[PDB]
Amino acid sequence: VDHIPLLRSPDPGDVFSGVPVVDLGSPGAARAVVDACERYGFFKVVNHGVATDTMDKAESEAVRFFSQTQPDKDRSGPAYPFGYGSKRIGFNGDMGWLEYLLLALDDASLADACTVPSCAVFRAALNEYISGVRKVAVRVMEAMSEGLGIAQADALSALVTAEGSDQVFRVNHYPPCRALQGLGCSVTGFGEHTDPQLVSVLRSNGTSGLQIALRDGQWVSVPSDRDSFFVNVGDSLQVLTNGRFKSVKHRVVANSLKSRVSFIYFGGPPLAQRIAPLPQLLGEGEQSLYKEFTWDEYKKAAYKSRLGDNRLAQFEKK
Amino acid sequence: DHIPLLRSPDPGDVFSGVPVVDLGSPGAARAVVDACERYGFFKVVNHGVATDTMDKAESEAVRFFSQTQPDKDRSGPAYPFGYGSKRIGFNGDMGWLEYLLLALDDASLADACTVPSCAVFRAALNEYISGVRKVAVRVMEAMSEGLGIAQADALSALVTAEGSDQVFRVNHYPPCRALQGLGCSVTGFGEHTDPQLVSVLRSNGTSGLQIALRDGQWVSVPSDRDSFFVNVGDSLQVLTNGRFKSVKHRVVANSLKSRVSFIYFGGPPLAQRIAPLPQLLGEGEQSLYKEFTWDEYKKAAYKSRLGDNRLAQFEKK
Amino acid sequence: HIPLLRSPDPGDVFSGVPVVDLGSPGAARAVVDACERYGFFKVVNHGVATDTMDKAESEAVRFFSQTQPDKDRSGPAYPFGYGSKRIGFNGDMGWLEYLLLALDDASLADACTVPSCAVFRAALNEYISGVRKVAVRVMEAMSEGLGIAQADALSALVTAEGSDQVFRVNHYPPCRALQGLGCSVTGFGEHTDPQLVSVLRSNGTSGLQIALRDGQWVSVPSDRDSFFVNVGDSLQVLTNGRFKSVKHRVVANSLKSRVSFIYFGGPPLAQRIAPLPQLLSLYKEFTWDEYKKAAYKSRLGDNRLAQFEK
Amino acid sequence: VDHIPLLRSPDPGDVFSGVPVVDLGSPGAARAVVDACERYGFFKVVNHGVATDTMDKAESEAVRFFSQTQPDKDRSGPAYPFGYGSKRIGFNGDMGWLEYLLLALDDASLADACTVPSCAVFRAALNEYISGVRKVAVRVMEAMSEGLGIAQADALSALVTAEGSDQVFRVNHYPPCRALQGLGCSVTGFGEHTDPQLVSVLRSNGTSGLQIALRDGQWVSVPSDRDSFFVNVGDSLQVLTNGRFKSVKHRVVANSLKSRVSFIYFGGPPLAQRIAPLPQLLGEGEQSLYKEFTWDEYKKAAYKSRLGDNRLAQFEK
Ligand SMILES: C=C1C[C@]23C[C@H]1CC[C@H]2[C@@]12CC[C@H](O)[C@@](C)(C(=O)O1)[C@H]2[C@@H]3C(=O)O
Ligand SMILES: C=C1C[C@]23C[C@H]1CC[C@H]2[C@@]12CC[C@H](O)[C@@](C)(C(=O)O1)[C@H]2[C@@H]3C(=O)O
Ligand SMILES: C=C1C[C@]23C[C@H]1CC[C@H]2[C@@]12CC[C@H](O)[C@@](C)(C(=O)O1)[C@H]2[C@@H]3C(=O)O
Ligand SMILES: C=C1C[C@]23C[C@H]1CC[C@H]2[C@@]12CC[C@H](O)[C@@](C)(C(=O)O1)[C@H]2[C@@H]3C(=O)O
Ligand SMILES: C=C1C[C@]23C[C@H]1CC[C@H]2[C@@]12CC[C@H](O)[C@@](C)(C(=O)O1)[C@H]2[C@@H]3C(=O)O
Ligand SMILES: C=C1C[C@]23C[C@H]1CC[C@H]2[C@@]12CC[C@H](O)[C@@](C)(C(=O)O1)[C@H]2[C@@H]3C(=O)O
Ligand SMILES: O=C(O)CCC(=O)C(=O)O
Ligand SMILES: O=C(O)CCC(=O)C(=O)O
Ligand SMILES: O=C(O)CCC(=O)C(=O)O
Ligand SMILES: O=C(O)CCC(=O)C(=O)O
Repeated sequence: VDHIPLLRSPDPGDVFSGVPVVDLGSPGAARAVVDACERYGFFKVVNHGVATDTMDKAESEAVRFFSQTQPDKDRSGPAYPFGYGSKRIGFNGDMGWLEYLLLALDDASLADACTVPSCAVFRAALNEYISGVRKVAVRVMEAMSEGLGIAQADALSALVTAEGSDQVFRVNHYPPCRALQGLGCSVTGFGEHTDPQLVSVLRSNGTSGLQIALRDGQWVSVPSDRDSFFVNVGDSLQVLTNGRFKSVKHRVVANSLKSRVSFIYFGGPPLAQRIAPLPQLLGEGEQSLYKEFTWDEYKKAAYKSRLGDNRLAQFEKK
Repeated sequence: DHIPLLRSPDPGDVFSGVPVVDLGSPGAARAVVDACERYGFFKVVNHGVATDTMDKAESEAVRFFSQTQPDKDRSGPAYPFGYGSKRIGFNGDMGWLEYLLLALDDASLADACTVPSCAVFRAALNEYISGVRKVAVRVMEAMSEGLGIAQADALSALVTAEGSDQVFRVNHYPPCRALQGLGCSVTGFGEHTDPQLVSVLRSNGTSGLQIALRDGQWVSVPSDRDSFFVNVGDSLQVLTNGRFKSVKHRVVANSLKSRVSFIYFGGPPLAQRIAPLPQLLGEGEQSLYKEFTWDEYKKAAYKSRLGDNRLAQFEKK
Repeated sequence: HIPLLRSPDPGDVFSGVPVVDLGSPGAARAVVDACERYGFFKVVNHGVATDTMDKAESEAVRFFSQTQPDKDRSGPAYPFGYGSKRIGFNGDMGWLEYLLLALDDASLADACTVPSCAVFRAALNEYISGVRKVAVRVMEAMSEGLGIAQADALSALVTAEGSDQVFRVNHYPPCRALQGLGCSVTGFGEHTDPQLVSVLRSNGTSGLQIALRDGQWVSVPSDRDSFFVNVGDSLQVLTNGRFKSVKHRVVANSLKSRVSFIYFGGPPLAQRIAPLPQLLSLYKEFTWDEYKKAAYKSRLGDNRLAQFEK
Repeated sequence: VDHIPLLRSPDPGDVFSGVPVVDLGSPGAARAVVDACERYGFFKVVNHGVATDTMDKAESEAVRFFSQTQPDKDRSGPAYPFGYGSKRIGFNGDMGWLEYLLLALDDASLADACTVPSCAVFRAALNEYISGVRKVAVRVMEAMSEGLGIAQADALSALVTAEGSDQVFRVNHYPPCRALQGLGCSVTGFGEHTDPQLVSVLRSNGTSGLQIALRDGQWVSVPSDRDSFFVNVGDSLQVLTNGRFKSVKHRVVANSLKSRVSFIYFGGPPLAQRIAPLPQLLGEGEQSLYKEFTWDEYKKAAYKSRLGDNRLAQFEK
């Protein structure tokens, strides 16, 4: 369904030093979160308390899995409802220079229904990491509701701690494209998009590749940092804040010399959840910018769409 | 990769013992229980769905499938809903078919299921759907009656509950001109049992449907565009601790005429625990099955190949 | 895709292929009768030793036994070499793999570097020498049977220097998908051969079929000890339509492996091709180079002889 | 291979400014030709006596043919032994971003057996151009011999004017690649190779694309010049000069914005011709670097190879 798109190779003039940095354990974190979410939809989290040991072991097990042979990996595929995938992203023809694991959580662990990966050592290293990253996600969302003045402390966080939360966990591997070294153009690792749910929390190895789109349309590279997290505002959080936090549009450009390995936690609510601006955030007679929908509805619409589509616009008011 | 071939079926394979259930008769409950215990399959006559409703749904489907392939492909692919061609599920199964896979709310097309977009086709489907869903409820009440369950809705409540996972599928098996008169036929839909509770099929007059009898022989079901054919699915085999056996069935494409099929699949809500109804568990009787939710069964189903024995991994030692 | 075919039913085995005993009087009359009535005949008592056929076969069996990666090194098949499934240039396909090889006189051309194995090349070359002698004797028998005093009137076209002779080794492996289904896969789709004659030998496996004049398709029983000879289009023209070229095809055997050797006797490229003077034209003037290049612009099943008819 | 390789988009620093230029109507031509053939294997030819008019009409008629629809073009397909081709180059998987005509020549014009193209106007325009460029090839080969100090003035030119010489004529079309505008990388129009014959003579429209490898391996861009010819030493001329003239390795980098149309005459000898150093160029005792072979052998070994292969190596001692 067409090939992987090419992109102009990123400059070093494209690097972005202004990514906001949030010390979760700290005073003024709640305000730094709000500010970053308002102007970028994206920020780095440090001193998050997830051990570098568990991050390193999750990565090592992932690298081991992806180093298997293509037929051995294909036994865990395809990626839907869960499992291993190669190049194809979603259902509608998108492709990237990547391979990945798309996995399902129950609360703070892999779901037992999600039988990939089968190797107990990989599964156990993933589960320790997932526990850690899920607590960071909850803390980020409490810092959100706090910096937004929400008395209810779990106003956001409770949507992913609820029973039957739709929480997704994805391991991406962008191998090197050696065919393109020095040629001025680079292959898309993961085409541009916004994430559909509340928040995503990413951790990578040290290889570059992640880019975000600024408000003025410009694409900038985010320097990688294997010991910190990067947090995305997703479309659903754009709606719960009535447009105050805009979803960050982001993509991955594959490196032509080093493998890039990423772990991403996606916080989504239960399927039945009605997604609308939090009553607490609407002023007197303020109108929602959005039609009413449920998460199940948004998610299904999402899977009928292309990666780069503006999925929110179909649910915006006219 | 490629669509399997099969021995063309000849009149020697026709099966005359398909149980008949007269849905308006008070003997339906006993016929249904008997058929579910012997074949997992039965025809349903005198069902109250008008032939004009069936005709107009079929006519609108045929028109959709007559569209060019680029035009159909715009309603594709088939997941989470929509149009599909040849590929069945996610794991390489293929058949000489195209189809629509549609989602329901209660007894109509779900608003979120945007396919088909054409309001005439949608209206005809919604009329047919309303009728067949009523047939399925009646069938399931007859089953519970014939099983001796006090609660009349012991089964039917599972597809009428809020958040029911009910699927509606339109299958088109077109002619295969190339195989005309060659002694072999292309697979229309590979062999499988259905995962949920009950399936209710109606087709146009074309042959193709086959079922496997308990001894494994494949026999052809005579088509009847005016009746329904009901399948026991894996989840109902579990609710009856093995009493009702899921029917294995397939479609062999006809090399001469289109076969157009409508199928309603009755599933429960995703969170339903699937286990032997406690009413059907004698004294000390042990369930043959591990406990599981419909969500779990369905997720494991989509990880499997069409012909896999999906129940096997949920059976006890 | 590879076209499927109705499986051949024993009903259509043809027992009446003419038999030409090459060491018997009246070989000449039998040869000519079969070239007129069928375009096709069996050749027995031909002098090629059983031993030289079996060694050609087993070395070819050995070659096809290699891995697909190793066989692909000798491919694809043009201007010579190994091919798989694709026949010609215009999308024809069959369930087969093969070697198409070029001959210098009665041997594999040194320029034809496939196959590389010396053992295999030896067996082929000894086989090729035998069958080419059989081809010459067969063409000499046709001139005798036509009342032509020059007994090399046909033979000379393939003994000339620069004669264009091709040799192919076909392998039709089993098709397990189809066993006992009543439909068989095409091993090699219907065609007439463009040259003067072709001389075929196979192992015992069924699969060769010819079209009778009608033309119903009938199965020819295999016979590993004998050759089967086709009239090709060029020989139809050299006889102004008296021998019509046989239309033939191969239907792969779903259980069995069929291995074939075919020599194709063509003239030199410069050869002007017309009814032999001794036998007098329905055909336009053309050279073998012309017919060959036009043949390669066509599909297997095309009537290549029409665009050269009046 | 199945992908068309990409290459760095050529910058202005890659522009070769010193392509050798040969005034064909000049007495110094012969010295300039030998120097260029030894040092670059490539030179430009000006003041060549082919009318701008002749070139324009062949070009417009080729543009007309290529603007035909794909189904209509494909009926002159495929390209072997003669005809139309798209993307695929030769037999062994090479691909470029182009379509083309591969045509056979007889004497000074299109061979009648090469039925493509059908349109007598195209054919007529092509034959006028072909007559012009073949005479340029003959004059070039005459200047080569004069400059080697060979007495017999047709010692090279006679191999292509001879009866049954294997001359080939190719019309290449490199359409734009809009998908890559501004991305810094370009798509391969025609992969690197040397030509197997004696000489090749090329003329294009004004769109860039042609690049050659210098002796030190650097790839440089050749400025396009729609009114001049560019001449390549081929592998066979390397053998007839005993290694003195080295065949130029070259390629085309498709322009992403504009269409590039090319004609190329390939001067080869008759198939039976023994290819070896010209007697005159071996001083007593001097050893030929090459096994003995015939054009037919070299040409067939060439078609068994891949485009970038060093075809000359297997025929070295
Ligand atoms: C075409 C796609 C691919 C989607 C769904 C749809 C649009 C949005 C994409 C993502 C983007 C974010 C998450 O990785 C994901 C798992 C998610 O939730 O949305 C993606 C999902 C997928 O890759 O399968
Ligand atoms: C068992 C399931 C669950 C499916 C459908 C079927 C197989 C594929 C699954 C997904 C996976 C991707 C999307 O979330 C989804 C909405 C989709 O489109 O496909 C899923 C859908 C569901 O969870 O309801
Ligand atoms: C390989 C497949 C194809 C499945 C899923 C999985 C196993 C069972 C199949 C069916 C069988 C019955 C229904 O048609 C269906 C919609 C259903 O519910 O189960 C099918 C579903 C699909 O086509 O998407
Ligand atoms: C479509 C094809 C395939 C041709 C060329 C063209 C038409 C005639 C075919 C044969 C038919 C007979 C010989 O096998 C053959 C080697 C031959 O000489 O002619 C074939 C050749 C080829 O396979 O390369
Ligand atoms: C080096 C050669 C020799 C070719 C062209 C090119 C590659 C393919 C060869 C053939 C092979 C098949 C036909 O005989 C032919 C006439 C044809 O069409 O292709 C051949 C042609 C030739 O011998 O003149
Ligand atoms: C891979 C290829 C493509 C070849 C044959 C083989 C090796 C050399 C190539 C050229 C290169 C020069 C001419 O364009 C050509 C027509 C020629 O004479 O040789 C090419 C030929 C072809 O395209 O058919
Ligand atoms: O893998 C990465 O580094 C980011 C990819 C991404 O944004 C996603 O998978 O939604
Ligand atoms: O389409 C038909 O006729 C029956 C196919 C079937 O049984 C199914 O899709 O589950
Ligand atoms: O004997 C065989 O199987 C091949 C006969 C044939 O049809 C051919 O390839 O020309
Ligand atoms: O087509 C061009 O412009 C040059 C390509 C070339 O040299 C060739 O096709 O051999």
